[PDB]
Amino acid sequence: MIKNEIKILSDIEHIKKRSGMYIGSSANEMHERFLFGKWESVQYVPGLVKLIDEIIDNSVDEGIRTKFKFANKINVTIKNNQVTVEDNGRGIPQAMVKTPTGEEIPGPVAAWTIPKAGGNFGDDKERVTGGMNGVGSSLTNIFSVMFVGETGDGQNNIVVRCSNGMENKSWETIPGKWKGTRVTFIPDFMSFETNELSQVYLDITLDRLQTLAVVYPDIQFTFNGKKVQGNFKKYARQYDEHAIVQEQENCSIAVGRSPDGFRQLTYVNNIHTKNGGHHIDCVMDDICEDLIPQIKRKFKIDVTKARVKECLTIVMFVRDMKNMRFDSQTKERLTSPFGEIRSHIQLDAKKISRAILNNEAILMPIIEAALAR
Amino acid sequence: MIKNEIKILSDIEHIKKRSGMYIGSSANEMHERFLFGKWESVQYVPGLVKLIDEIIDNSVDEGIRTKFKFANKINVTIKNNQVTVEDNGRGIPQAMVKTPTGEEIPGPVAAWTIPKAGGNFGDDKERVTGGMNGVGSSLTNIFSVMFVGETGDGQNNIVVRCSNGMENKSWETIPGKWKGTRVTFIPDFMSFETNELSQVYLDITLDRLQTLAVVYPDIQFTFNGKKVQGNFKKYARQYDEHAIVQEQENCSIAVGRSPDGFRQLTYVNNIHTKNGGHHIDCVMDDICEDLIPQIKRKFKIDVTKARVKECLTIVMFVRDMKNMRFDSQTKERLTSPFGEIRSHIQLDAKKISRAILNNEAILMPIIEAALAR
Ligand SMILES: Nc1ncnc2c1ncn2[C@@H]1O[C@H](COP(=O)(O)OP(=O)(O)NP(=O)(O)O)[C@@H](O)[C@H]1O
Ligand SMILES: Nc1ncnc2c1ncn2[C@@H]1O[C@H](COP(=O)(O)OP(=O)(O)NP(=O)(O)O)[C@@H](O)[C@H]1O
Ligand SMILES: [Mg+2]
Repeated sequence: MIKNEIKILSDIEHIKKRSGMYIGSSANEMHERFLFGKWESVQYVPGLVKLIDEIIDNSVDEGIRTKFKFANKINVTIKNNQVTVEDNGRGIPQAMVKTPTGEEIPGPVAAWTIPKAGGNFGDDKERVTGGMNGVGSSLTNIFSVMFVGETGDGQNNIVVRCSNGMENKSWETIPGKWKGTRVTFIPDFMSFETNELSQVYLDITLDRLQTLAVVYPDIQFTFNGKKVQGNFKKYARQYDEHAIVQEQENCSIAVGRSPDGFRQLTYVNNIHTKNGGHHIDCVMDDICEDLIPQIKRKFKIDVTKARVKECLTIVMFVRDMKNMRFDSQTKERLTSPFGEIRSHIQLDAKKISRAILNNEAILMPIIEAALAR
Repeated sequence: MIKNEIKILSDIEHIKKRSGMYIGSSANEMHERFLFGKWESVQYVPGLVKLIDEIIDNSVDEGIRTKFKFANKINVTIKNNQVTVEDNGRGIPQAMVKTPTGEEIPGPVAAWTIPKAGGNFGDDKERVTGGMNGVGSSLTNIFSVMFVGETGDGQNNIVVRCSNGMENKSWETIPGKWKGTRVTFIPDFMSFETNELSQVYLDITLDRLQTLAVVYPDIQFTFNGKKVQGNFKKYARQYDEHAIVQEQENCSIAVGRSPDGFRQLTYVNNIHTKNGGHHIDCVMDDICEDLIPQIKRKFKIDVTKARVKECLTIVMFVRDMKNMRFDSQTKERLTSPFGEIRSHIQLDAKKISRAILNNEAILMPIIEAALAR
């Protein structure tokens, strides 16, 4: 008989025992991510990419919450299964904060050593950064053999050092004049199903850095000491040379061709909702409510919404969004209410619909495939 | 400027603030789901469905942990925005449990009021239960205006009463002789994007109860006092009359026809991974690696794996699967390693490939579509 004994778990212990809920999958798997604009087959562990992207997203959040004035040179380096992110933001405040137990724990150490502790817990309606869960940076270390974070406020330098899988930790304060953040850690391969950060992880990281540079032209991302140039037109042409691009103040969409199924790549603020959500669905619905009547008047053939939808590879970017509620800790599916997404996103469906109706490189393959079948 | 102040939250407060990662979505969205064998478009909040499925999963988990000797009558009732799940299982042990803070609290109250507490935290390679996180019933009690958990081990009735949305809790013990469990909660709609437990949610719960009675024939689930009859043959024929059925000791498969894209409904133990996972991908690979040479030799045509796959509707049921993990708390993607699932599942793909080849009612549409293009 199975021993049903009700146990009690601590936060660190629960996270280590139940990492699947907090970093997504933890075993190497196959996917079809858009690597550098190519729908190629990729094999990787979502946990490691998620942990790296946690710190990268923290740097991007520091950039965006300061209106890109501070934290605009995010030097991300990944060499020999070691991650090392640098940014020139305001950094962790040195102001004292109080734990529920009453113990006095400073800012950086509380942020980088305990979960459910972050600066994104304020008013949600005005939250613009990509962080909401207050867990995670916590996570690398929490999933790391060594994790040293060096913050500087221009007057003090705070070094938070953790080792033995976050079990050992210590924070120290030194006089200094640095202003920024330098988070460098080494992953723990005992948890994940891997032993080394191969070239594929660096390629995925470079792809997200390129996408973030395209999304945010102000921030100058750097990878392994090499600058990253952010231009949307080249990024969209990397998908298909005949892509149709429409930019707005908060929406930035591009339409390509999907010959072997359905494809997409969407970003909300600085979060890669790679499992879609409601924004892509709402945008595509609005586009189709204009295509279907127009294609009816033009080619006089009845086509369903899904038939047209399955032949487009939409790459779409959203900026300055608020209330980005997700459904997974990995934040892979934007589940914000459709009304809020429609209110914030001001994309003109008629413009893109007319643009792709006027082009023979996209509509004609759809028409030919429908007529042949 | 964005006011950046580090805040620290406990388990309950963080769950209330960040419910997205713990009950999936919280805004009523539209999917295309299998309701009563029909690929019907449905509109609902996944949060409430996950909330009910948590208690139902705990009941089924107790049942299987007793090897169906106990908790074999899971009477589930949903009336007037209220859920009442009763079973005749062993019940929660009265044994005292010591929290990390040192406080002494009973087992039922520890399970039903504070999260990260469960009896499923055994050796992760020996979990035969559909629960792994120790947060489920505590989660459903957090989002409940009222919640009464009445348990009995045959010697004493333990009643845990929670009210005003997790803020009020009170446990009591009375001499008694009842042996079983009864979880009755009324969900709180102030957080969810809904107002009442309308008929769609009852339909979804009844469909899941039918599915559970099909995969688990010993448990006599009764919905609103109405017995649910479980027969896999009729359940499969509900989808498609010409469906091909193959039953094994731990795996049950039913293959049909899909005219409007790809559809699937798969179950591992008692969890509806409605976004697929790694087991169904293994099934597809094993089926295609034998079907493709056969169709190539028969009809002298070349068809890709995706083209054949997308024209099928497969219903798959898996039981007694050990060491299963999920990328989300909602458990909608089984992220166990491919090798472990392949070792556990003893599917014979050659048999189903031969059966589908010998049928001219499902393969012929695929071949006709291939010849059309
Ligand atoms: N480069 C940086 N500059 C300034 N502050 C930083 C930087 N990196 C991290 N932080 C702070 O460190 C904390 C990190 O918490 P973290 O574990 O990443 O959860 P989070 O910030 O809420 N994001 P997420 O978990 O993705 O929702 C945040 O409160 C940030 O304020
Ligand atoms: N109705 C019940 N019958 C039998 N055992 C129960 C019941 N409710 C709770 N338990 C036990 O008490 C714990 C608390 O329930 P719950 O909060 O759902 O934890 P859990 O089962 O680990 N949840 P999850 O991992 O999300 O499926 C469970 O792990 C069981 O050990
Ligand atoms: Mg983030």
